[PDB]
Amino acid sequence: ATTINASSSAIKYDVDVTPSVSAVAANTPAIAGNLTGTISASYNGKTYTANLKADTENATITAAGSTTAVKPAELAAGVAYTVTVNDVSFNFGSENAGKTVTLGSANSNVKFTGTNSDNQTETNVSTLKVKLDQNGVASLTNVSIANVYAINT
Repeated sequence: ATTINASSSAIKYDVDVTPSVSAVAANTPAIAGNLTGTISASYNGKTYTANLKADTENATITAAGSTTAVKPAELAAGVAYTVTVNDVSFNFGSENAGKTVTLGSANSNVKFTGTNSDNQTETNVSTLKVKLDQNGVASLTNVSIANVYAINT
């Protein structure tokens, strides 16, 4: 360690997490809104697709003011939504067992909730230092992405 750092986070992270979400607004003569997407991570020049606990009700959309889940069916154009994906994990493989890594995103709107390498819960943080398990898996309580807009088509 030879590098001056007055911030809590290491240089500013070695795993770039990239959620790609597509929100489609409902129509007012009715077209049901939809929301779909995946989560990708870069690590040691490789891309990895995130694994989820469930294929159903594995994420929650919220408008501001309210913790109340918004039906994908009744998304509105022009409203800032936050998407909170639960029980996210990455399988970085057995060759990466036991490595300590920092998760971050080049997207400011992305936050993480999970257990860090010092075994503390952190909520809605821009970076999380985790220890990969004996199989090279990183587990997260959730990943949030803010300022998702449903597009009118």
